[PDB]
Order: sequence, then structure tokens, then C-alpha cells
Amino acid sequence: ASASKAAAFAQGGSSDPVPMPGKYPVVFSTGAGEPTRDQEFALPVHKAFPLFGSVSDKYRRNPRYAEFRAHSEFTDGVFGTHLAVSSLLRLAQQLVHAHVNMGLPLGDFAPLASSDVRIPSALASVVNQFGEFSSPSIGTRFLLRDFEHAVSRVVFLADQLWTNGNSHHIFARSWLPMSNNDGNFKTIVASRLLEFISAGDLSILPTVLEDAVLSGEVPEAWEQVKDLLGDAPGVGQVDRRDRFDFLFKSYADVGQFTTAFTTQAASDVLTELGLPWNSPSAGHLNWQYSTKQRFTFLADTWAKLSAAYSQFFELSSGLATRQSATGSHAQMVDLTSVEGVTVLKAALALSAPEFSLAACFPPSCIFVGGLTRRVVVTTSLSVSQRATEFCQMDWR
Amino acid sequence: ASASKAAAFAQGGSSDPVPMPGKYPVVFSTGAGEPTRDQEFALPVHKAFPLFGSVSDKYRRNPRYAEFRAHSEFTDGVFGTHLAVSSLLRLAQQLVHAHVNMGLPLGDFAPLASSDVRIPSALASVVNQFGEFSSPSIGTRFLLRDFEHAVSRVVFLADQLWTNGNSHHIFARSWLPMSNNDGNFKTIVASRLLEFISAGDLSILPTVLEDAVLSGEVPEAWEQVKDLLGDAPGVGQVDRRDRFDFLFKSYADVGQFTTAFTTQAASDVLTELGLPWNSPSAGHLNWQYSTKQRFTFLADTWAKLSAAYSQFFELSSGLATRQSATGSHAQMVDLTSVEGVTVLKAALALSAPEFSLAACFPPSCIFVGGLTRRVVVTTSLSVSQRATEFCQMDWR
Amino acid sequence: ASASKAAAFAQGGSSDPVPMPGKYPVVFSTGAGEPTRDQEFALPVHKAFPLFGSVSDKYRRNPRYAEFRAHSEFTDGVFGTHLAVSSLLRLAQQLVHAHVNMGLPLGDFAPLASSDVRIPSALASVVNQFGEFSSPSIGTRFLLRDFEHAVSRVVFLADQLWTNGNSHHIFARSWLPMSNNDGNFKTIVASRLLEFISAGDLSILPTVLEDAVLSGEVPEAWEQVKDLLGDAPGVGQVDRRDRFDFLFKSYADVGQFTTAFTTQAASDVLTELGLPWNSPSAGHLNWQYSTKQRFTFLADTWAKLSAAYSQFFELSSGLATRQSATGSHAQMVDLTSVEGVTVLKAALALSAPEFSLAACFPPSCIFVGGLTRRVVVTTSLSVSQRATEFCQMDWR
Amino acid sequence: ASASKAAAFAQGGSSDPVPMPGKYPVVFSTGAGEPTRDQEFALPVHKAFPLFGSVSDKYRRNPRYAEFRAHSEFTDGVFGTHLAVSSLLRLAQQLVHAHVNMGLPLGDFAPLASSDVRIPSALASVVNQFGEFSSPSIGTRFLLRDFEHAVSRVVFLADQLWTNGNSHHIFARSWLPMSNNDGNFKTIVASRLLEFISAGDLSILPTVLEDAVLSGEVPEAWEQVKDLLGDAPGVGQVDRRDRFDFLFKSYADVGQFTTAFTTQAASDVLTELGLPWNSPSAGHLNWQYSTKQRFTFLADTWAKLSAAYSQFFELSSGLATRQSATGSHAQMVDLTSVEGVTVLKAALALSAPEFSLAACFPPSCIFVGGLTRRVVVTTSLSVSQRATEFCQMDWR
Repeated sequence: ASASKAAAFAQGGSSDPVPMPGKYPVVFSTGAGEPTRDQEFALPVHKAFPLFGSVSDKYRRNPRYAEFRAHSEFTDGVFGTHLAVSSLLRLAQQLVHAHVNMGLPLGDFAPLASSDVRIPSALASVVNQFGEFSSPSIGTRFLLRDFEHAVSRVVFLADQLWTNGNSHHIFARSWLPMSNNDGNFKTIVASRLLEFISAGDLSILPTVLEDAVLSGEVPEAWEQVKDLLGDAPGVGQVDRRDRFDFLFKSYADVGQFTTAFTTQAASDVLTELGLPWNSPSAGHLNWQYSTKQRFTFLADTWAKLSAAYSQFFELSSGLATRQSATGSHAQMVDLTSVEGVTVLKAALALSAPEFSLAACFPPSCIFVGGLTRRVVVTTSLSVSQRATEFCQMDWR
Repeated sequence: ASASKAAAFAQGGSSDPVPMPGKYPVVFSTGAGEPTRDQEFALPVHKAFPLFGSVSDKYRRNPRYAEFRAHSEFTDGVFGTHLAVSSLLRLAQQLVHAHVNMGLPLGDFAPLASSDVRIPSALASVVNQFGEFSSPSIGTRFLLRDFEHAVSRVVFLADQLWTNGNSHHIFARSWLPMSNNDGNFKTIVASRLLEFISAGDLSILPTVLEDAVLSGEVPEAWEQVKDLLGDAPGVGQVDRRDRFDFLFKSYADVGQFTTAFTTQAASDVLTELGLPWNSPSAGHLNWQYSTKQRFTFLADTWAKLSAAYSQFFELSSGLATRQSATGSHAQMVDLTSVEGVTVLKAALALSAPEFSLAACFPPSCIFVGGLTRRVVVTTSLSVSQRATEFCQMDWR
Repeated sequence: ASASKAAAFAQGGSSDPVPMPGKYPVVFSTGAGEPTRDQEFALPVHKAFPLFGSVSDKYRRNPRYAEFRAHSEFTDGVFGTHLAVSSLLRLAQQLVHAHVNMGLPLGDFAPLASSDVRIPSALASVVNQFGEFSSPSIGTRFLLRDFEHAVSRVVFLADQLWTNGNSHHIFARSWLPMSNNDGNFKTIVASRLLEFISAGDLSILPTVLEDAVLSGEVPEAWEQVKDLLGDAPGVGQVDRRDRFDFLFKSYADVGQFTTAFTTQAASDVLTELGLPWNSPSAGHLNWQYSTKQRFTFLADTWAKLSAAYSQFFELSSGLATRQSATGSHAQMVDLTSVEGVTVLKAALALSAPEFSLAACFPPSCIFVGGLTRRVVVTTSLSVSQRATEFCQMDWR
Repeated sequence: ASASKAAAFAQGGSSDPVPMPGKYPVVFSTGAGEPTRDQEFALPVHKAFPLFGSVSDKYRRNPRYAEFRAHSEFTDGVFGTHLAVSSLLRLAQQLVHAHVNMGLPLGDFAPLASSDVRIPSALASVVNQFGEFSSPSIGTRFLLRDFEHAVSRVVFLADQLWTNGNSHHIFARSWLPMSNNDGNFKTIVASRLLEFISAGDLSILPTVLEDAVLSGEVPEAWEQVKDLLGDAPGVGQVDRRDRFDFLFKSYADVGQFTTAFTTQAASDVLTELGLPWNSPSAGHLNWQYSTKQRFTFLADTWAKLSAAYSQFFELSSGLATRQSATGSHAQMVDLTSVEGVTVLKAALALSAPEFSLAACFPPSCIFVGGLTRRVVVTTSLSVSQRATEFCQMDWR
């Protein structure tokens, strides 16, 4: 039994993204108590009341309480100023959290990450953009805005939600992760991906080469829209930015953004109505007006959601710091439904939660990072020394 | 903590590849006992004696005893017609085996193997081709033969050891696993890879486009050698193959050998020293003449070197089958030296063995298949069923 | 109190040389029992008897028993075949050893090293060259041969005993350690030191620049003798090698080798008489004829030295392996005598031995290596994480 | 185990130097509380507030409280006329101090300091020159001034921070410590170093020997700048100095600034922004106006930032003198990052602090003096005395 300088070390390192899906729509369809008969129905509207019941917890009290702060990421109170709680967290939150708690195993080697200075910012926006204007745009539109990886303030993890599209079509091509930073940059489209990682892999996945007919209708525009996302949204607001983005996310570009984008309506309706600032300007004012109002609406949780005093099922979010928020492989979705329901889980998640955590959640599009830094300085046992020793037990 | 059809399933699914590297040379450099004075220097020579102690255990009694057979692998006698035991297995074998043991974790999800009807056939050849010719062709030559993924009988894992090359060079260019098949076939090596996965990614990693000078070197040659390996080595034997494997691994291609591994001493030496059949039926006669001569060399081992009884370090092979042969996370080569060593990469191996690995960092040219088939039929719980059940707890 | 990933690791790494000094002459002057009156004087010669009483212990049983073997240096029995002992180790050996035990502190960071495949080889020679021919050449001659860093078999740590000379004179110049490997090489003199590290530092320490008078008498020859030692002793034996070496260590070169060399006599007398092979050929045959004879002469220790049965003071060398042989800063000599005796010890050696270990010993010319490899992988605590944390205790 | 006048002595002897490096910039980047939300954002600005928290403790109350005074150093009031306490000393000072604490081990043999009449004078200047002008000249500029070893009053440790340059370039060329004096003087900078220690080692590290083109760059310029620093900065003030320190640190010498440290923003900016007297009497008026204004800035500190009472992390300076200020083996910079960190080098520091050093790897430009003066008179034990005594035990 050869030993030589052993140890045992634990680590963490990997990526992590998030998306606004029709998933929420399945959790807010009103199946938790719409059929409940306790006569609570005392002259009240219960349309938005349910949908907006999870927001204020799934982003500050639940996830950002342990995940964020404990992730060794020096947090600024002005992103958690109102570390308030919401008891309306029916059965979806303490559940949701466990459903979407960012913290991969150590027995493996992965973690969470993708701008929590931009994600929440937009999320809070959505909470306001959605839970304020159109409380249920019927999948089409609101889901769009959400999934559309809506306009950014230069950061936005969009680039990844968009990369899901250009890699899906290019079967013959696989790309170097360098295509992930494809988000912003004036050259991302005039160099690497679009030209090289396109005139090479794109000149194959769709080699139209059309004459006097302009080849854009053949996924050269996806590169263009890509081009746009490269130079035309980072140049500021100029309102047309929407117009452009919208143009690139609408006007003819419909055949472009239909490989991994939503309905234009959520762009002219939402986006245009919202006003380009409803993602950067909104976020801020949604964090320091809407987050404060988040209370006026949290009141909706601790006054409106509090009025649910008698039904007796609600009582979530008692702790934090101690309850933690990381350790559920709700990552690599890998779910398929056919006659029966099969849930393939790339990462050896669990067995008690797995099958239980299929009722709704199955977290974002992580960009896994096979990393087990088992480093080892050799200023004590120059491999030869060991070998020299072990060898001294193979001579006699 | 609710309940929806849970379980606990174990699985296995992945690939494995092996190489003949200068690694053996470090294990046969004669460190093990060359400087041991037990006047055993009565019995002549000790050049090959040590090195040849490499095989005859690491391919039949060690690995093919539990790995192969147990791997749900009902093995044919005529490949293990003779289950061997060579007490000469220095501190390298029971160690080596632990080092190189075909098998991945279940807590994870991987396994190993792809052609143990062609690999061993070659290995045995090497043991004979090497442990018979001139025991130590000083790295250059013998190492070449082995790492040259030498001529095949149409199967040889080669294509993988060769795939290493192309991939390394093409940075931006990321290939679909399909490229792993390119090993054999006629056209598909000039359409999928070479043309499509080249005139696309090749026309980028080095777009010479030379005129009246023939695209010599600069991708276009590696492709040709690739095209060769496609059509010119599968058409049979004869010089037309060596000469045209050699021509493709010899001259003009002195730029193609630079990518992978080669020395005019493998090719012009080993290659012009083996007779194309040195890999085919040699692989056969090496099993039904060499394996029976393995005997002599084993009996010689269990007779000559056995005489080394007077030192007191060796032991015998007592049939694994209880000892097993899988478990070591030989996955992802753990090596990186700079002043001090640094064992890196994914495969949450161990802590006691890890760092002990210095003797031999086992490496199987694995492909890795992120597969955790939590296959689940639900002819008893239409996802929904649970839904109302759980839904009928959030209501009250 | 900021902690962040602490540990505590011990190391070893540094140089070490050895010299044959007039030191032995002070330990063999016959002051241990020459005046002892027990009538042991029963018709016997006691000239060499004393001097040769320490050899067989201070190089195999004493130093090489723990220092060498335990230093993690795989030793070959055929350099310790006759792990015999000598009870004649009066009060100089168990003492001598502690006086010259190679093993610097760990509380510091240094060790021993300088070819124990060449040093002992020559030492055993000296033991024979001295303890056989002229048992007391009266300082001048034998001491020379010893200090003269006598002819080598290509290895010999001479180069260092010689480097002590060219660095002493060059005050204005200090050299990069690369001048240590100045020993052997055909360019050592036609490049680095001699020309560059001379036409620069030598063209200053002695810028004769003499015309029609050949400038060699002005330390340009020390470079020449250096040149010689570079090309004229490594070309083999050709007997003249001595002639040359001797020429370079005699004929006019007397003004050259008198900065750090002995009397030519020990070169024409010793060297010439000895026959160039008396350092390479002698060593071997002195290890496998003289080491065997070392017994015939060890018998002199366990028969001649054993005849000292009654005096009752002798009884050294009982153990080994357990007694160890490393841990005495008898290194950096740093000793000076003026009226009173002052012993400056660069390395914080001891206080009980120091003042006791001045009676004779003060080991060789080590080439210290300030090395405390406190290495530290950062795949757990990216400095920011720590800082991020500590910083979280400097905000509140 | 015999006995010959033993003891046990403790000592201290060595040198020390300090630098103003981009290190402070990493400690003032505002990581400490910039992202801390305790709505303390009521009180304006926070740019310089943090950075300036660097001085006023790390040069009088922390280091000059125990290091200086206790170092057998009877200090004059008018340099500590005002023993200060700034509770703002974040987690960097009690830490910093531990980090940078003037004092080496006794178990070893070193100490620190060379000009605490010129260093502090400059430091105070920097605190004023920096913490008064424009708080953060983005690395380039302010860093330059500080690491430019800025203009002196004829003493400035500069010469050492400059010696760093020349030495680094001249590989083969190893200099006698004498080169450490070259800082000041007229000729001796054109004879010892420049000519002798140059036409010797300089005529080698770069022997241009250019004709009709003036040896521009290639050693000969660094020497000139050296010659300058010898004669042209010691002749007084006036532009003739700056302009001719600047000329020597400005144009044509754009190759001499490349060796050391510089940006046309230190020189043309800082330098043309300080008035040569910004280092001389500035060093004075910075002590008897700036130190009294240090007051204001300290009182402002102990008044303004003190108001930061409402957070709860800071503490006050309770007079060391009991706390001490020496012990940390700040010797030999422990830094080397490659994927993973690597703290290296001699100075058997500690284990608990080592690795905790990440916050700040203290570095004193020490020279290191291997000195263990085991001075011993023997007017009571002429070495010999012992000799017979011991000799009279080996006889029987």
C-alpha cells in the first residue's frame, strides 16, 4: 500500500446561469388554492395575488440569504436592504428554494455564478414589470419578456440564454467556451463567432451563398442579430436601440429570433412600452422604489398575504443564515416526458428529493467546469524520494 | 419533504482508451533495484530483465482478471487461455493496477473500454516487439512505435490517439464526437472531417490558400494524412500501406509527425523493422505462440527472476476475482510540474492514493460520458397525481 | 487575528561539500595516547596505527550509515558492502561524527550534497594512498594530495575546492553560482568564467595587458589552469594528463596554483607515483580490494586496534540506523584565533556542543541555499475570498 | 559529551529597506467597506477616506512605537512629538503591523533599519503628497512617485530601490555589497560601479561598443543615469536637479525607466508637480505642519470617520510598548502566483500567520547579514587546556 504525502481537500468552482421561464407560469396557474373552499372569497381578486406570491422570497430572503452571502461574495446591504420575509410562501419556496438552491456538491466540484448584480436587478424588474402591469399575459408576451432575456444595462446574462440558440442549430459545429463571452463586444460578430466561428461552421450549417437575394434569411442574420447584439445595443439607449434590437428582434428578424426567442409582442408591447430603461433604470428604481414598494407589496404579503390568517398551511421563511441555500443538483435539467415521466440527472443529485423535485423545478443552464484542484507542492518529496523509498521495498 | 415515487439507482456508462507512453520507460529505467547490493550480480544481464517485468500481469492477470471479465464481460478463453501469475510484479503492478484500473465511480456514472480484442492484441505485440528485439530503444524508437499507435488490423484505438492531434491544434474549432469515428472509413474522412469539419474549421485554423505551391503543411496535410488513414491503410497490407502509412508518417509529413508523436526511428526503424503483419496476426501469433512463449518468458520469469527469491520483496498473483480491478479514478491525467508539483483535474479520486500516484499517474484516454440515466416509468403516478396530492396540502 | 489557510511544513534542500585538510593531521598527531603509560609498548610501531584509526568509520559506518541512506538516497550495497565497524574509534568518531554529521536543521532549511559516488571513492583512495604508502608525509605532500582535490574520474568535487581560490582573489567581482559548475566542460574557460566572467572581472582584478611578455604570470593563467582543468584533464588519462595537470599544477604554474593549491611534490611524488588511475582506478579497486583489505586493515582495527583490549577507553560504534547522523551545524566554519579563541557560527548551531565542537571539527564549504518552500495552492481560497471575509469584519 | 566553556548567546545584526509599492493600492482599493450597506452613505465622499486610512498609524504609532524606539533606539521627540491613535485602523494595521513589523528572529540572527530620519520624512511626504493632491492617481503616477524612490534630501534609501534595477539585468555580474553605497558620491559612481564594476561586468552584459552613434541605451545610460544620480542630484536643488533627474528619468532614458519603475505621469506629472523641495523640507513641513495637520487629518479622522462608530468593527490604538512591533519574518517576499498561489523563500516565518499573509505579504528590501557573532574570549581556557583534559580521557 503506497501512500506518499496524501491529504484530502474540498473545493468549489464552476458556472451558473438563470432563466425566466414558463415555469413560473406553471407554479402560478393557481392550483395551490383556487379550488379551496373556506369562503375566503370575501369580495376579492385572486388573479395576481397568487402569481406574485413567491417573488419577494425567491430572490433575497431565500436564495440571496445563504447562497449569495455565504458564497464568499461580499454583499452590499443595498441589494438586501430590506431583508424582509414573506409568509405567503405557500408550499412553493422552502420547496422552491430546495428546488433552486445554488450550491453544487463538493464531493464533486461545482458552484454557482453569473452576475448577481444584473440578474436580480432584472428579476426585481420582472417582478414589477409583471406583477404590476400585466399580471398574466397568457404565456405569450410576459413569458417572452422573461425568456427574451430582456434588454440589458450592458451586463445581463442574456448572452448565455442566447448562446443556447446558436449552438443548438450548429450540430456539425461545437464551439470553444470563448463563444460564451459572445454577449457584448463590437468584435464578437466581426471576428470570432459570426465570421471565423461561422464562415467556418456557419458556412456549413447554412451555406446559402445566395446571389442578388441577400443571404440573411438563412441563419446569417442570426449572426447579424448577433452582430446587432454586438454593435447596436451597447451603444446606449437612443431608443432605436429597442427599435434596432426590436428590429433585430422583429422586423423580418422574426425568422432570426425564432430559434431561441419569444414573441415580438413582448418587444413592442413590453419592451417598447417598458422603455429601454425598464431593465437598467427600472431595476435600480425597482430596487429603491419597487423594493421599498416591494414592502408595500410585501405588505401585500404581510397584509394581503397575511389576511390568509385562517386556512392554516402557510408559514414559510422562519430562518436563514442557518437554513442555508446550496446543495441541490436541480441543475442539469435533463428531463423528458413520454407516456411516462423519465428524469435523467447528469449529476448524482439525490434520492428522496429526486422524484419529489420534479413537481416543478429543475434549475438553469449551468456551464459546468470539471475542476478538482488537487494541487501539490513538491518541496518535501521530490517524486524520486518517494520512488526511491518505495523502490527500497522492491529490491529486498 | 413530500413523497413522489423515489428510489436509488446505480449506473455505468462511458468510454475508455489507453496509450503506450514514455511512462513505461520511467517505470523500467531500472530504479527498482539497479542500486541494490545483494550480490545478486552473479546472474548475468539486467537490462531487459527489469523492463520486461512490465507485461505479463498488467494485461491479463491484473486488468483482464477483474476489469475485463467482471465488467459484465463474459470473456473468451482464447485471450485468457492462460491466467498468469508473475511474482516479479515489483512494487509496480499491485500498485500499477491500483494505478491503472479500468473502472469509474458509480456515485458518479462512468466506465471504461473500447476494443479489448485489438488493444491487448497490440500490447502483447509490443511486449514481444519490444521485449524481444532490443529491449530499450532509448525513448526514441520503441516509444514511438507504442505512442505511434502503430499499424492496425483495422480496429486499433489509434484513431483516438490520433484524434488527440487534430483537436489540440484547432482552437476555435470544437468537434462533434462524430470526429471520434473518423478513424476508419473511406469518404467520410474527406466529407465530415477534412472537408466539412475542415473547409469550415480547417479553412480557419490555417487558411493558406496557397497557389501553384500545393498546400504543403498548414492543416492541409494532417487532413491528407487523415485522408490517408481513411483510404490507404484499410485497403490491406503490403508496402502500399506501410510505405503509404510511412509515406504519410515519414517524409513531407515531417510536419504531421510534429503534431502527434514520431521519430525517424519508429517509422524507418520500427516500422521498417516489423512487417505490417507485426500488428495483425502478430497480435495473433503473439497470443498463440508469444503467449505460449509468454509462458517461456513467464516460466523463465517464474524460473529465472524467480530465483530472486533471495532478497525478499516480491509476491505472487493469487487470482483477483476477489481483489477486483476497478475503482481508481485514473480519469483526467493528474499532472503539472512547475518547481513544485500540481496534481489537477476532475475525477474526485481519492485522498491517500492521490499523491501516492506519483509512482504512476494512471491515464485512460477516456472520452467521458455525463450519463446518469435516472430512467423512470410512471404507469402508477402520472406526475399530475402527485400534483393534486401535494396541491391538496397547500390549500388547507 | 487573521488566520486564513495556515499549516506548518518542514523541508530540506541545500548543498554540501567536503575537503581533506591538515585537520586530520591534527587529529592524528598522536595526542590521544602517545603519552599513555600502560606498557602497551610491547615491541610495536605506533606511527600509522593512530592516524589510520578513524578512516573505516568516518565514511561508511558513521556518516554513510544514517546521513547517506536516511537522506532518501537509494544506496547500493556495493559502497557499503562491508558495513563493518571499528572499535578503535577512540574519542574521535562518535565525536567526529557529531563533529561532521551531514544534516542541517529543518527549523531553518538546509541539507547535504556533493557526489557521494566520487567523494568516498577518493576518500577510500586517500585512506589507501595515505595509510599504505607514506603514513605521515609531514603536512607537506600528503595534506597536499588531500587538499589538492587530487585527480578525478571526471566527477570529483574538486571544482568547488578550486572555486574557493578564484573567488578569494576577485574582491571586486562576485559570481553567479553558475561558476560552481566550473569544474568540467570544454567551454567553462572559453566562455563564461575565464573570458566573460574574467575579461570583465579578471580584466580588473589583474589587468596586466602585458606586451611581448605573455600575460599568464598575472592570474590569467589561473584562468589558463582553469582552462586546463576545462580541456586537458577531461580528455582522459594520456598520462600527460598528470603532466599537463601537473604542468598546470607545477611547471611555472606554481605561481598559479599557489592561491589555493598545495606543494607540487604531492603531484610529482604523489600524483605521478600514484598513477592517474589512483583516483578512479584506485578508488574502485580500493573499494573492492582495499575495502576488502579495508577489513584486513579493519582487522587492524579489530585485531591490531583490538589488541588495545586493556586501557579501557575504546568502545565506539555500537549502533547506527537508530543513532542517526545529521543535525550539527558544524558547517560554516567561521572560526578565528587571536590571543583568545572566537568561534562565530553563522547558523544558530548549538550551546553545549559549541565550545566543545571546536576541539577539532568544523565541516566543509557548503554552498548554502536559502530555501523555505512554503508553497500554497489557491484552489479553495482565492485571496479575495479571504480578504472578502476579513473585510466583512472591517465594515461593521 | 565533554565540556569546554559553553554558553547561550542571543544576537542581532542586519539591514532593512522599505518601498512604496502598488501594494498600498490593493489595500486602499476600497474593498474594506465599499460594498457595505449600513446607510452610512449619508456622509459624502469615500474616495480618499479609505486610502488615507493607510498612514498615521503605519509609521509612528504602529511601527515607530516598538520597532524604532525599542530597537535600542532612543528616539527624538520631534519625530514622535505626537504619538498617534487612529481607530480607523481597519483590519489593516494591527494586521498590517503584524505584516510589516521591523524585526527578525534571534533564533536566527537579523534586524532591520537604515535611515528612519529620511524614510519617514518621505513617507509623511507621500501621505501629504498623495493624501492631499488627488487621492488616487490610478496606479500610474502616484505609484510611480512612491516606487520612483522620489527625489531626496541627500540620504533617501533610493540607491537601494535603484540597486534593484542594475543587479537584475547583470546576470553573470555579481557585485560586492560595496555597490550598495553607490547611491551617493561623485566619482566613486564612475570608478567602482560604472567603470570598474561595469567596463568589467557592463562591457559584458551589453558590450555595444557603438561607433559614431553614442552608446544610447544598452547598459550605457543606466550607468549614466547612475553617474547622474552620483553627480547632478547631490549638488543641490533647482531645475538643474529635477530637470537633470527628470532628464535622467525622462527622455532618452525611456530605456532606463523601463528597467526600474516609471510613467511619464510621475516624472512629468508628479515630479513637475512637487517642487524638488517636496521631499526635503516638505519632509520637514510635513512633520511640523503636516504632522500637526496630520492632526487635523487625524482629528478629522478621530472626528469624522470616527463617526463611523455606528457599524462596529474598528478599535483604538492603546500604545504598544507592551504590544511590541517586531517578530514577523517579513523577510524575502513570499509571492508567486500560477493558477494556484505559492508562498516561497527563506525566513522560517510562521505557521498560522503564513498563509494569512495573503492580505499583505510584508516585504522589507532587506540585505540580509548572515551574522552569528559567537564572540568568545578564552583568557581561562587556551583551547589546548581542554585538549589535554579531553586528551586525558582517551588515553586510559
